[PDB]
Amino acid sequence: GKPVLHYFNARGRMECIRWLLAAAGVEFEEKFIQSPEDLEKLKKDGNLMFDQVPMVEIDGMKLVQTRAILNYIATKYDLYGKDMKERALIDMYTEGILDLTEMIGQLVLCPPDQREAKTALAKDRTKNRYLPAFEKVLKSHGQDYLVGNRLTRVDVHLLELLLYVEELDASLLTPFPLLKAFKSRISSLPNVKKFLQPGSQRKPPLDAKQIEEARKVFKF
Amino acid sequence: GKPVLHYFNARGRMECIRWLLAAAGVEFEEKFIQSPEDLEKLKKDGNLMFDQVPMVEIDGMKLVQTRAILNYIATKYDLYGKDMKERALIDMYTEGILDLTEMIGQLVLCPPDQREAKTALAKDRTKNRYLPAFEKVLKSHGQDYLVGNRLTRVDVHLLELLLYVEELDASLLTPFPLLKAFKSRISSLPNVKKFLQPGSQRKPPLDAKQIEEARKVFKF
Ligand SMILES: N[C@@H](CCC(=O)N[C@@H](CS[C@H]1c2c(cc3ccc4cccc5ccc2c3c45)C(=O)C(=O)[C@@H]1O)C(=O)NCC(=O)O)C(=O)O
Ligand SMILES: N[C@@H](CCC(=O)N[C@@H](CS[C@H]1c2c(cc3ccc4cccc5ccc2c3c45)C(=O)C(=O)[C@@H]1O)C(=O)NCC(=O)O)C(=O)O
Repeated sequence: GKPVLHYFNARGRMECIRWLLAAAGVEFEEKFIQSPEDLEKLKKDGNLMFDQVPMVEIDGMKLVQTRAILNYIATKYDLYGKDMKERALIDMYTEGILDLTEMIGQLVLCPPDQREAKTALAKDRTKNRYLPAFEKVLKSHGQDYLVGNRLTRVDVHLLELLLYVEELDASLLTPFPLLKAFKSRISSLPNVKKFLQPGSQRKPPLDAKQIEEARKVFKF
Repeated sequence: GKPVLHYFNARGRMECIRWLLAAAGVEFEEKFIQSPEDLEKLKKDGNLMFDQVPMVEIDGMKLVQTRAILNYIATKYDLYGKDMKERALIDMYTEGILDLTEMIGQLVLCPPDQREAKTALAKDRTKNRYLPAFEKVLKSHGQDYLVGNRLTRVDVHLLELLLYVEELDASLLTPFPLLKAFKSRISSLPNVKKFLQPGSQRKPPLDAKQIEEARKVFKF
């Protein structure tokens, strides 16, 4: 009974879910939306509560909304900490990471005349707001993981973000030693290493031609 | 030990938290950000993990990120369902609600040559996507509450959204009978009725002048 992930063949909002399942060591299948018809069929068949994907078929549910899916999976595979206090830290950290991830992913979609400004802003937020915040969390307790001295969903989310930060501008990570060491450690975990290796279901960034052609194949 | 809510004197992202606390019957205090200096002092004194509000002081923590705060309060006051399956539904419904709430609140902040288009879109999403989805949930089980036949955080989030929908265009709710009956019932709950009464900490929509004022008073 493998979860089925319904999304376009791209990172988008589904990648964080792919990462979480991979880290949990859970095998999943994907049903790619390749044409407006595919998407229309999902809607008509009553499979999308709000007519949007990501949508994940898991445990008899056709679950939509990225956060709801992530929350369910983290709880199911014990990657959501042990109590509500720990969950408050995990949630607070996760939301910050999701905010930056969105800001960065949004760049390739910015009108040409606005993209240089949006990019400088994203880089500024990365080095002056977000990375310092997490470097600080690690420094605060000197432990290997962000929360509870054990692996949780947020360690996975942070690793993922660091990869995107490295893609944006690798020099952004230079001033953060604790984060650099964290990146190396999480990357070495068996399930993670497996997802980072070539041939996995991990998705690449989309280039200009691809983004442009997909915006036209659908309605973006 | 009343929780302390730090935000501007307006709805913003803090209103959903005010509503959740009020529905739980939990008294809270508010410390309004009235000047850039107020905000700067919060940041400098180490109160905001990502230099942003909402921020809520509760149980020895200074919690930021709207969803992290809501999740903690829901769990603390037993408004988060009874298990992970129920939480998946609560989470999926809540995310759809936050999505529409954002879309609607964002309108007063859209340029004079967009509000027009943005507003038609929002109204369309409301009547053709979101209201139908929830009308359908209620129809599916004929129960008084959205999930588990008992009050949860999402019944509160839905009531709040319905109020905003009614402010946008009262005719939007007309084609949805189950939602109209739901709105009346929830509004009759003692804690809810109390917050709906004049003089409560419930905040009003901000007008054009007020928006422009703050827009210049701060970096908005
Ligand atoms: N709050 C929800 C949000 C879910 C959501 O937004 N889903 C969208 C995905 S399209 C998503 C989107 C946009 C532009 C593009 C542009 C190029 C592109 C190339 C390859 C893959 C995608 C994938 C998504 C996507 C886009 C691409 C832009 O329009 C937006 O940013 C959209 O959010 C969708 O299903 N749209 C169908 C429709 O409404 O009928 C969640 O967290 O799950
Ligand atoms: N993901 C986080 C997001 C939290 C967040 O965004 N906080 C902002 C609130 S300002 C918020 C915002 C904007 C415009 C306006 C414009 C008019 C206005 C009038 C009266 C009250 C507010 C309150 C908020 C606000 C704005 C107003 C627009 O810029 C944006 O929409 C902003 O998100 C903040 O603290 N900014 C300080 C700064 O970065 O240093 C969460 O969910 O908690």
